[PDB]
Amino acid sequence: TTALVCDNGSGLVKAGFAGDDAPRAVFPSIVGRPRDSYVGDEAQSKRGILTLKYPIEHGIITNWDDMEKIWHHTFYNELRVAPEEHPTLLTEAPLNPKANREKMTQIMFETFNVPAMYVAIQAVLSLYASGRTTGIVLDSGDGVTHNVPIYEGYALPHAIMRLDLAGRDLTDYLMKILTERGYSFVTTAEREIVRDIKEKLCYVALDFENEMATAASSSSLEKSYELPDGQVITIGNERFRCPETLFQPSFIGMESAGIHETTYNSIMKCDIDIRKDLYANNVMSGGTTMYPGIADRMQKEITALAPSTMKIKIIAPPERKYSVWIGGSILASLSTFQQMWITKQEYDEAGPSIVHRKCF
Ligand SMILES: Nc1ncnc2c1ncn2[C@@H]1O[C@H](COP(=O)(O)OP(=O)(O)OP(=O)(O)O)[C@@H](O)[C@H]1O
Ligand SMILES: [Ca+2]
Repeated sequence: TTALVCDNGSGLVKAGFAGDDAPRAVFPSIVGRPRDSYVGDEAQSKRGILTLKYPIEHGIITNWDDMEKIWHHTFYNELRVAPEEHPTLLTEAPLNPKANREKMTQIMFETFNVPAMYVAIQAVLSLYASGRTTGIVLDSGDGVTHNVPIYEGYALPHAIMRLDLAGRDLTDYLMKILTERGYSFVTTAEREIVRDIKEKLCYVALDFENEMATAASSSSLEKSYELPDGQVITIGNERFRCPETLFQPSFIGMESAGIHETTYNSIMKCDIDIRKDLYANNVMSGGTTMYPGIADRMQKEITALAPSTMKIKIIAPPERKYSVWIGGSILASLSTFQQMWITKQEYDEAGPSIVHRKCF
């Protein structure tokens, strides 16, 4: 019997089979009901006649009925499996409450009748995907950014940092600044294009000011882009200005500190002991960390932030968009992991609190 790895995100569901090198299903974490309900991409196209909702906010599940619907659709329509024949690894946000996590367990067992499940912290899986059990994870997704410092495979809860700004915000901002340029991107259809420009053409500048200086001088940083109506459009300084929001959340009117600073502050909240280890083990995770240049930029910013003698390293795996899912695939496939599943039997005996004595 194969295991299913199912990574729930604010914006995207990543789901598939343990042992695969990537998720078979990737789709909007969206439920739509009329103004008898619809999931993912169907929900989006039919948004004119539905109330679209997000069951996961900032990585935390907040609407249980819609989450149930998401999972149903995942098992039955996306992966086309019988959930009662498959151990299921689910993933969770950092600092997910005990009540939440227990509720996930109950639903799997009572609603979906799985024979076994597990719940693993997403940052741990990412860090595990990179062959590490110690380090600090920057997980930037669609709806939230976390810094998660992990030591010997255990996340340090007092040092976790949250920044309420990620992918969907960068998309909205890119819409906004392209519209300043002279285009118009206001409509949902137009949001999807901006999303595609963003993932294709954006990048983090090594020195921000210096980049504006180059961009206000020549075409050397401009790129063309062809639209779905056939129109070609020039995009210039908007390429590095959009992802710069990650370092300067004040660009979208946010008081919060940037990702370099939140990373730094996270490490600062840890033992001197292990602070040295975290610095040489910054691992970047999630769709929003995909920008070219992101590695070097973070590299630089931590260097100027941290003691001058300190050795610092940033790890950006090519596949880090699904590296949480991948970590799950490796984990759920291991010889030794097989003893860690919470079986339906163990659940009937213990109840949902059993879920907490995990290692991941
Ligand atoms: N090449 C890319 N460059 C920049 N952003 C990207 C790229 N590919 C995907 N993204 C963005 O990453 C986000 C989705 O990533 P991910 O699945 O890691 O987040 P999530 O798990 O859905 O949300 P969260 O982690 O906040 O709950 C989307 O906003 C998407 O636009
Ligand atoms: Ca995520």
